[PDB]
Amino acid sequence: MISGILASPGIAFGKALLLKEDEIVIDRKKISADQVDQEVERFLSGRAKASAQLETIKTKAGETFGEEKEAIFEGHIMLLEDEELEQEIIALIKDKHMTADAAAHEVIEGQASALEELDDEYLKERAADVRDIGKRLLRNILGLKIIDLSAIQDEVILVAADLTPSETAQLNLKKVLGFITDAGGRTSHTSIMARSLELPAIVGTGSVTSQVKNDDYLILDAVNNQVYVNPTNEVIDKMRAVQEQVASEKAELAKLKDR
Repeated sequence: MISGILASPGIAFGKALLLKEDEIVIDRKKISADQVDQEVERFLSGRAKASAQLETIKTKAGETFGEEKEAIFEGHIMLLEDEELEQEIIALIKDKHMTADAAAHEVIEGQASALEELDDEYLKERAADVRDIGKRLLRNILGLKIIDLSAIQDEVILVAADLTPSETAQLNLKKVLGFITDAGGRTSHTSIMARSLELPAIVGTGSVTSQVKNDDYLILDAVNNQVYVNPTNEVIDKMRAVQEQVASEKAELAKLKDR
């Protein structure tokens, strides 16, 4: 009964790939002047990584969708390498004895919160794009593990509460079989992918992430706008024939030569 908004029609079979995230724990402990010097190297040299990460993703955005998307990630690096937000972070770590994780979170706490005080969905939706830049920066300071979605080797379905341009900029469109997310969809960056690529997808799933686990066997219908979870062979075998009869009845468009 999973009623979504249906992005594009089509039918695909594959295992559920649930993208879960480990909650990050920030340490609010005060360090000693003997560990402050290390925070700067962890942050200074750390930025060497975050700068290299987004940079590497920046080229994937231009080599995957094309140039016009590089300008968006190009400014996202300027904000991260901002010499101004740099002096403020440093000072805090040294003046408030804050950890690069805590101090870095403070600045990012006002950049996102301050944009929420604006009355414009454009600068606001930027708040979500800005927080995403801090999240990665945090996982880099703690060297936390990063989810490598651009390294899939088995064809499966993609399930997630929602995906940000970055994830979509590095996603692999050669091993993915479809995109399923519970995001309103009105103007969800996901839909724009499913629409320009005409591939089949759904976005208003709502709580499928609370009904499916990863590895779960699913079947996307994108015809009746419905997803089947753990279906009996009777329904699979029965659809496999009719279903493929559609792709073949579609290849009947290849037969659009009789006319």
